[PDB]
Amino acid sequence: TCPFYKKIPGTGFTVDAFQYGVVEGCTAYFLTHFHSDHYAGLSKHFTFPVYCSEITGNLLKNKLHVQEQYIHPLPLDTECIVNGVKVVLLDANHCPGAVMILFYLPNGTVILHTGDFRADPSMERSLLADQKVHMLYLDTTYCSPEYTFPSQQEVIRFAINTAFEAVTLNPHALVVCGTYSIGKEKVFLAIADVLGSKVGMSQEKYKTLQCLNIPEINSLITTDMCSSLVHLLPMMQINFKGLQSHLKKCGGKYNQILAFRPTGWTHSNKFTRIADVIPQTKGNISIYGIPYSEHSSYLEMKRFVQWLKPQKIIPTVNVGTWKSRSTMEKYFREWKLEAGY
Ligand code: NI
Repeated sequence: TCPFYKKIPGTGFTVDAFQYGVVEGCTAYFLTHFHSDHYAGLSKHFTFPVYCSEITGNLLKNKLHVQEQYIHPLPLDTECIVNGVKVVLLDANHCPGAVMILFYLPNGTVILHTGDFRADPSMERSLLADQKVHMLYLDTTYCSPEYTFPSQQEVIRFAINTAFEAVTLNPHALVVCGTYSIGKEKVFLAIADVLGSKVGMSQEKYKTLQCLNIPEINSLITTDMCSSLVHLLPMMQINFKGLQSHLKKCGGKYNQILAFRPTGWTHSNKFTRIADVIPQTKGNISIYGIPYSEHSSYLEMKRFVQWLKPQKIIPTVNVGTWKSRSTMEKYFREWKLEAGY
């Protein structure tokens, strides 16, 4: 049955609640982004109204074959009316098409659901600045002070310089990047751009990327692997065995692989700076784990909530254990006492 933290009080609305069958009293189903833990349950047989971004609507239509008449895409940063309630969709700084949703309840309560997000000071200048929020449904993925990670910009600088160096030293090296969902496209696109190559990938992945409105994408991606020296493979194939096999398939065009695994966090963060990151190497294969996150660090999360000053916080992640929930509630009290709301 549907958890309480997916239900918006005083409305007929749910958020990211497609795996519970017909939810009692739900008149409109919102989808924050196209990740499987959130969309699980949608298909061509869904016949309730789904409200989402344009990009998410493209992916529903083309990848899951949801019928167009049930997809209701909304423009960002625009006041819209849904079943009698004003809503706004804001950029979540997550994966392409990912949104936060502001709901303006008829009784005067204002609710922000972040979906999945990476908090940023840029958010302090959207339509959030203009009114008070009473309740915050918060992505608490990394809600503990051990979770520090560098900016996206520093991580991409490290990747570009590493790949450019390796291929300049050996023009017969192949670069491989792992993927399992949309998100983190900057990793493989920035590398291809510095090498003057397109990114080669499966037809299924190319189709997924064509749904995303990324400008000049026909310019950076391709299904012709033979013309490309940056290849995208499933994340599960980013290991020594999987990569030895791929290299066999390239028919002696290449004699070395440098591969990247963009992870969220890994405990090498508590000790090591990005500058200090080293690969695992075996033979002519090296694998770098890089801490490219599309969720808030602890400090970014803290800053956002201390700026927003909500009256109540409802966590949406790590809610399944009493020790996690207690930990989070303790941090929320600290933040409130330190900031004075
Ligand atoms: Ni997500």
